[PDB]
Amino acid sequence: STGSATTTPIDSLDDAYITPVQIGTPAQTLNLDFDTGSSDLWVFSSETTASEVDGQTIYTPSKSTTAKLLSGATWSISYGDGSSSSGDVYTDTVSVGGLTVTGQAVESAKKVSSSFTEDSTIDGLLGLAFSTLNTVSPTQQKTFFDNAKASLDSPVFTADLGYHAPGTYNFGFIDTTAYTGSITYTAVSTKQGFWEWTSTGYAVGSGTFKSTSIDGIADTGTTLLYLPATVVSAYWAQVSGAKSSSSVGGYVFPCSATLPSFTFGVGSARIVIPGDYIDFGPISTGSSSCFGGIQSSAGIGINIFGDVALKAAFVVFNGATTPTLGFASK
Repeated sequence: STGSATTTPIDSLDDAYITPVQIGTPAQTLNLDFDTGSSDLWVFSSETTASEVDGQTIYTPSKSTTAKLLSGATWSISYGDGSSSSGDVYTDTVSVGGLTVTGQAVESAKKVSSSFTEDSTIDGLLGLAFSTLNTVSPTQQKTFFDNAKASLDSPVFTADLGYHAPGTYNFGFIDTTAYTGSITYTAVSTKQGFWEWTSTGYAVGSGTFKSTSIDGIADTGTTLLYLPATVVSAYWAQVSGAKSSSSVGGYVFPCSATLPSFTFGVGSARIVIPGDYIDFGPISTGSSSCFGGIQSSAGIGINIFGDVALKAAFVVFNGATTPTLGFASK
């Protein structure tokens, strides 16, 4: 089997992407944030504290003839941005772009933090990291990909995120028309439960490539590119007027600037992030100070290849017995 679904930016900055997901019988379609940095599929629901729902589409398990309470199971998660959610668990039928999993754990939110409430466009998350990170207790549950894997034509999914435009998540096949040149594959460590890999270096604009190992995670659920302070300083030093602002919470730059590209290494290959991808617009409405899309990972404890990086590539998440990651230009 295979699946193919379009993923759409939630706003004009590409702050996140949503992908329609069919849950239950008859189908209830929710727009979920596919997140290769976590491993819970959770949804706004009829069980969510009413004051914490503001415009989201909810899953109502009592209206699904295939929903079954997973007795005793609870979940609770906190994300790297400080947001959180928790609740109980159902199993139900879940389909993504034509690919169907029966018995998928669907984590129903009873509580969500303000960040989720305030984002009307995201109805929940669909985790695509390794199932070892799944928070369901006392019986850990598998991700959608893990459940689908054996049935897939090939045990892979691909992320093809658009810049200011829709893109695609494919399951079970590699669309050879979706990228240019060849795909370069690189080793993955699953020890922390992430799609963790080592970039071979970077360049700033037309500058020379610096060969240096950068350990990081491929994370579709993180907006920006978080890299070591040395790397990030080298980038923003090429932008007149750019500075790190403690009050704003990162590097800002004059909105009048033209940003240089940023290149990262995948083995001997190179992925180029155009400068425009690194512009996240005014820090506040009407400001001439703009927020940068490359930020320091210092104090996160891990480097994160988020959407800013991944949207410059066609990315293969290879879930074979020994997982790997592939990157192609597009």
